[PDB]
Amino acid sequence: SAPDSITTLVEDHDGVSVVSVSGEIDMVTAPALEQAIGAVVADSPPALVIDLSAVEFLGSVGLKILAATYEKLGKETGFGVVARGPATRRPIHLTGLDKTFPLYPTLDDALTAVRD
Repeated sequence: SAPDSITTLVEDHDGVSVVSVSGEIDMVTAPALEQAIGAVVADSPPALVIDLSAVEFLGSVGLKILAATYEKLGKETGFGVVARGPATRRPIHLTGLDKTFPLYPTLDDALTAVRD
């Protein structure tokens, strides 16, 4: 991963939109991530998973983006976040966001839950 660099991949998995992010989420890269997620949310998917498995640094603005995303989804829209390791899981846990929406250790786990 390069400094101030982000990759966002958006892919349909059998009706579930998966937004997969790599690199670092902070004030510099946040507008790119926000625009990507915003366009997915605007398409009203039946479910949305944000996969942060490949994110090496998750800053505060990234948490704000997760919470704002959840707050604007359809009332019946499935949602989950995938996070592995302390760089991503610790900020989510410290701020209580995993009490607001489901946090999963793998994409497979998230996809199973959103389809049940």
